Amino acid sequence: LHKEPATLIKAIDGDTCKLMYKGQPMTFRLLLVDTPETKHPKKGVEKYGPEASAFTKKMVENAKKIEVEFDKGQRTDKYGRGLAYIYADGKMVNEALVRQGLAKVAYVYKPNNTHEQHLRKSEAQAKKEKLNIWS
Ligand SMILES: Cc1cn([C@H]2C[C@H](OP(=O)(O)O)[C@@H](COP(=O)(O)O)O2)c(=O)[nH]c1=O
Ligand SMILES: [Ca+2]
Repeated sequence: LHKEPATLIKAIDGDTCKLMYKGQPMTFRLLLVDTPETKHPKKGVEKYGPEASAFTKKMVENAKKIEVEFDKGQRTDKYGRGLAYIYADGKMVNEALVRQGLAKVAYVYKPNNTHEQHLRKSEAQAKKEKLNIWS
C-alpha cells in the first residue's frame, strides 16, 4: 500500500469527511470501521456518535499532514465515497477510533482487509479496557 497526500476540506462525522484528493474534492469513508450514526433518521443519533465525531474532527483539523491509503480492492463504495485508511500526522485515524472504543471493526470486504488484524487487536484492547462503546 502507498500513502498519498490529501488536504482536509470538511470533517463530516466520525468516519466520513471531504478531502481534496488529486486536485478534486471527494468524500471519504474510513475502511474497516464504523463510528456511530449522528445523521440518518433510520439510526438516529446513536450513542458515542457525537463523541466519535468530535474525536475525528480534532484529529484531522489539528494535523500538519493528511494522507490517504487505498487498499488493494475497490477504491470507492456504492455511494461514490473513496475507501481508505486515513493518516493524520502519521497516525491512522481508523485505528485511533477503534482503540478509543469509538468505532467497531465492521464492513470487512475482501480483499480490502489488509489492516484487519491490526484493527482487531486494538478493538480487543478497547473491549477489555471497557472503553466507551464497550462500557
Ligand atoms: C466502510 C464501507 C462501507 N460500505 C457501505 C456499507 C453500508 O451501505 P448501506 O447504506 O447499504 O448500509 C454503508 C456503511 O457506511 P455508513 O456507516 O457511512 O453508513 O456503506 C461499503 O460499501 N463498503 C465499505 O468498505
Ligand atoms: Ca458510520
